[PDB]
Amino acid sequence: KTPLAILFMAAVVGTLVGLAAVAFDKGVAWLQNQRMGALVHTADNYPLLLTVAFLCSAVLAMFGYFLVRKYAPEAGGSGIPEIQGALEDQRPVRWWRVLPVKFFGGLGTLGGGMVLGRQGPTVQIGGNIGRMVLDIFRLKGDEARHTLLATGAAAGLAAAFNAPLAGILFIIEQMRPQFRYTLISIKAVFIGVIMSTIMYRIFNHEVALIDVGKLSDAPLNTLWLYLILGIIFGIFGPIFNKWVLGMQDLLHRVHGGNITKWVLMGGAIGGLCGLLGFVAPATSGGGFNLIPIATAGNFSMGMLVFIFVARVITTLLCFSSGAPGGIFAPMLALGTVLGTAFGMVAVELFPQYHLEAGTFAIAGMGALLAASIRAPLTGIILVLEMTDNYQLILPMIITGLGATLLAQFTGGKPLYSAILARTLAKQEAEQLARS
Amino acid sequence: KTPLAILFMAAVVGTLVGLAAVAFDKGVAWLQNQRMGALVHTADNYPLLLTVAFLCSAVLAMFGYFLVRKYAPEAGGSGIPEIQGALEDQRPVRWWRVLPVKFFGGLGTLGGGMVLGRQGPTVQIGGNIGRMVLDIFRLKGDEARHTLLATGAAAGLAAAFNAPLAGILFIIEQMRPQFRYTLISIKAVFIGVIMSTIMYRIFNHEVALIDVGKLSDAPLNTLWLYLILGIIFGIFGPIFNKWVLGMQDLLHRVHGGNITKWVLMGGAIGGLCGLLGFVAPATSGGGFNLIPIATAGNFSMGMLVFIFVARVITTLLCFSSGAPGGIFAPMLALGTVLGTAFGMVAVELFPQYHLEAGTFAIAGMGALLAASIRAPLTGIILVLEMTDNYQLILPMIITGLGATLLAQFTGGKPLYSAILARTLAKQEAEQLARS
Ligand SMILES: [Cl-]
Ligand SMILES: [Cl-]
Ligand SMILES: [Cl-]
Ligand SMILES: [Cl-]
Ligand SMILES: [Cl-]
Ligand SMILES: [Cl-]
Repeated sequence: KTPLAILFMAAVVGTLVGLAAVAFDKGVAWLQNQRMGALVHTADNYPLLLTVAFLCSAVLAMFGYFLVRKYAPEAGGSGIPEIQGALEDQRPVRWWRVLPVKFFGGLGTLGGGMVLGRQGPTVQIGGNIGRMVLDIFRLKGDEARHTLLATGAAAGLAAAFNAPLAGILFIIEQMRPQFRYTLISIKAVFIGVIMSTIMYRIFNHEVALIDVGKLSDAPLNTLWLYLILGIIFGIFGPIFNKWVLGMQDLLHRVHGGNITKWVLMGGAIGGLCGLLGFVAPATSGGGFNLIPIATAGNFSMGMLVFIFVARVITTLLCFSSGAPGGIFAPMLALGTVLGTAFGMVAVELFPQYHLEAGTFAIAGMGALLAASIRAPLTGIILVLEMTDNYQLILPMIITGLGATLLAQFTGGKPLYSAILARTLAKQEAEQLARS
Repeated sequence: KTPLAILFMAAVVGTLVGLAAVAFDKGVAWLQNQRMGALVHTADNYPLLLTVAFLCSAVLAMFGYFLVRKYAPEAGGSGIPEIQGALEDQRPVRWWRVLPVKFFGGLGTLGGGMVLGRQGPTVQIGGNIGRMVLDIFRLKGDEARHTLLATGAAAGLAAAFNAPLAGILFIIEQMRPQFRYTLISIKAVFIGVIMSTIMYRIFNHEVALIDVGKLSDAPLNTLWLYLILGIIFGIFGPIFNKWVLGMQDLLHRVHGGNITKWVLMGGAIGGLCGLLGFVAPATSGGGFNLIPIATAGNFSMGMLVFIFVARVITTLLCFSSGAPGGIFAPMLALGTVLGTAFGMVAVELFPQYHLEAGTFAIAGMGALLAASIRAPLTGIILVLEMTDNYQLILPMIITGLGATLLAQFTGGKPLYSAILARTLAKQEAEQLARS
């Protein structure tokens, strides 16, 4: 009866999520190209070019910050904490607000060149799309409601980075405590992921989404260095997480919850990233365009330290303000830069081992996700499906374990669970409306 | 306190399992080469060559069947149903019997050229190794006992086919209902898999374990054919499973549980496979040497039908008798042959689509595991780590879903769960010893 209705709806959800993820992607790419086109007007007067670049990114940012604070407060930030909450029945899915705001707000913020990524946006959009078709078709039952939320979210992740294996792992690993695993619920996840992936492939050439060439394999006597890399990320992960929650509390003292001040602060952050797009490209943007540049070895050791410091600052400023945008693609840039640096050192320390810094760059992306988000297998596979370097499978599991151990040992928690816990706590507290 | 003891013991288990898996592998390869060497004596008198080939495989088979029926009845068959049972507290782990019998019995049966594979042997050996070091070190606690069983089993699977990603998926997907997922229990699985994989790599060149070259990718307008392939395997999977349980009941009427008759029947089965090694190579052996031959397109359509029929017969005869040996590698051969046949038809039916039979061969391996064993993600990844054809990720998820749907719809169950259910049922029944 209703089990076959669920499996057919999953296919509908997967197709619609897929087209939304491609629209979001193509929309953000067009806006960035439109900005570079409107600045050809001031081709050889650099002062005025930087000034209108600033105001152009400030307006789009202010547009996004406005939509979130006015129509959908829960569309601020990543999206994953909110979906995670909804899979527990702890949070609503207001798709009539979150789909228009997250889409058109995320176009303004990522489109302006802010230090934000697509994962959280499209995963939340996918989940709301999943709830939308449930509410449109009037499917009744607690299983259907929960199941289509899950297939919508997985489909969002798979369509965003062309990563179907990762979209399934996002539900069976990262959302293990929330997800009610049944025979029908897991087939629906597969169907939604299959359909959303086909929609990506119709519009994009199937390739390495992060073209980093084909690196060398990792020899046996080399493998221990990936455990040391993992340990380093293990201690750094929980510190970074303390900084993104701290920076939410600190940036709140600026505006005090007031819409006008909040939007103006977003315009400054948005404007600044739009400026830094031009004067120092590697310090700004989501992170994708600089990962292959860094992994190839084009930066000096001193330059990698500068990008790392600058990026941690612009990453925290963008994400913690509560702009609609994810921290996934920023974190990949941070792990690439720190991993390449680690790689450079090891190359000079051990001339015997026949090493290459780029293998440690790719391990670094997996390591930072493992240490902060604490869903290792999902991050490791995500990075492999985007780089297509499947011979680094063992190195990355070793780095992921390193990161996972020391992150638990040094008192870290999963970033997304921590943010949801603060949202739930703050909501309980504001039942002082109840005296 | 005890959490750090568990993570250090996992490393010990992973190393020991790794060396046992390599020893088993190298032992089985040496015996097969020793048999081909002792038959050079009768190089140009073919009648006597086949006769001693028969008696040579019959003795080794009789040796294996003897060890199982005399010292460790639960070492007969795969191993996975028994481990699965132990993870539920429903079955004992008699490592003082199962390690010597499974190892030296599995050397005689797989070494004689019987239609049996290494997965079940090494997974059960790994689990017993995990319980052995728990009992040696006298670790107390229900968590430790359960956890090291799990890391031992995963490590066995990862070391047997050089498949670390698959060894983790074997516990988080295939053993989901049994496995008590905690922060410490999952890190221990990782550690055991890391260490066992290193032990494989020390003794074997890291390559494609099934060298099948680099096939073409799957174009978009082609993807629907993999769903039809999946559907076909979906209906065939539960039928095959009915035949392996049926063939256990039928082959039991031969000996009636009597040790003498049982061993003699094993010698006939063992002898026959040793003969068929020489007169018709593709009808016998575990399956690994004929998968690349079939995938390359060297067999005519008529020959693929003959191998399929012959193999289903020799696969059921070998496995269902209760010889120590797995059905995993046999099933891969069956899915390769049926998939190549399907591939050939589609190539001629659609000259427009620019297809290759070999893509459907690899999809077929995933499809038969999905339809019988019913752990799709684990099988699909296993096949990718052995063939190294990571561009067929989406085709295989589509075939796995096809297979998983129709196998549930047509009333199939997971092979391993079905065998364990019959073992538990038969044990309850023989408490008629209680009047
Ligand atoms: Cl957030
Ligand atoms: Cl993101
Ligand atoms: Cl995110
Ligand atoms: Cl069995
Ligand atoms: Cl096997
Ligand atoms: Cl098996």
